[PDB]
Amino acid sequence: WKIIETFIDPTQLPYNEKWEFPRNNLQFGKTLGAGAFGKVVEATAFGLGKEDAVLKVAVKMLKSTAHADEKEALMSELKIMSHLGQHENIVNLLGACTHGGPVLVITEYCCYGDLLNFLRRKAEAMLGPSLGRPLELRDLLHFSSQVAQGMAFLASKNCIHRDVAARNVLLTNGHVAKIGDFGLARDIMNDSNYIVKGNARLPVKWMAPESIFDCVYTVQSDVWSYGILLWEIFSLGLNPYPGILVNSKFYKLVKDGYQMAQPAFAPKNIYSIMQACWALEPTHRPTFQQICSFLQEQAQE
Ligand SMILES: COc1cc(C2CN(C(=O)c3cc(COC[C@@H](O)CO)ccn3)C2)ccc1OCc1ccc(C2CC2)cc1
Ligand SMILES: [Mg+2]
Ligand SMILES: [Mg+2]
Repeated sequence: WKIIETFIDPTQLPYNEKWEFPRNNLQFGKTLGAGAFGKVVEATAFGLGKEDAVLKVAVKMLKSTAHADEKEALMSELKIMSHLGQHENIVNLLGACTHGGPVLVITEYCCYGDLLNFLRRKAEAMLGPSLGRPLELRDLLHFSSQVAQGMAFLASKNCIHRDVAARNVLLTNGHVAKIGDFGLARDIMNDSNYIVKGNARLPVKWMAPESIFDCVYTVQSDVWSYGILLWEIFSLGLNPYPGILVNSKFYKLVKDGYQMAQPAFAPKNIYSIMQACWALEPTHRPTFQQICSFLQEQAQE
């Protein structure tokens, strides 16, 4: 992710101690996710926030394999979450522990986990009787609308996400979707969705051609990625470009205008908005506000 002012150096942002929470008032539980150098662990926080709440939270932290560069990355994430401010459809910051030990970033806990796994498990549950309630089209529209609203919020704050994907969306109480980024708490090195391109491990099947070829990241490239996310939703969590190897031919195909076919559960106008997100000319793609407008109408019927 990057925020525009040229981009802002997140290392230079301020940490405001309004967020500080005593680490001794966390009681940790199970690990929710881990990468090479970082992890997210559930905890109970005692006396968190204005209301001195006692609640289940998620805590992002470094593993013993981390060094100073990963400390700095986690601090950058903390500062950017504080800078962007709060929204219903993002993963919100609740606190941090920066004094007296390793940096802990306390966020909302989202009881249904990531959207991709949720859709995959739900599909299996829905096939189970032949082989709570089932998903309906309206649910898929609500998830889509919710992520779009989170993205419109981020875009309104000059934030470019750069890893929009169902795997970075969580579902909380009421199955409300929230966009975030697992970041260091994701094991990208062993994840088939991140491909070696140069020095970096990149989610190439989600990426706009201008991001792949010219390393340009804009809000318009996030819209491309959102189109791919829509395809994930309306396929109930198929892998994009299924069965296709990422090589120079895939790279050329997408630059030449190849698009995935309509997923099984997309109405025609949802497939059309996917296609619109995949316009080769970035300025021809919809904005997140246009997507929100459209999806709010579709979801409220
Ligand atoms: C996904 O992103 C984040 C996640 C987090 C953590 C991970 N959490 C969870 O709540 C959670 C819950 C479950 C439960 O699963 C139970 C099921 O398996 C049972 O069926 C599984 C995995 N994770 C929040 C923090 C910051 C996160 O991102 C912070 C962030 C927010 C905005 C930005 C913008 C782009 C700059 C960057 C980073
Ligand atoms: Mg009180
Ligand atoms: Mg208090």
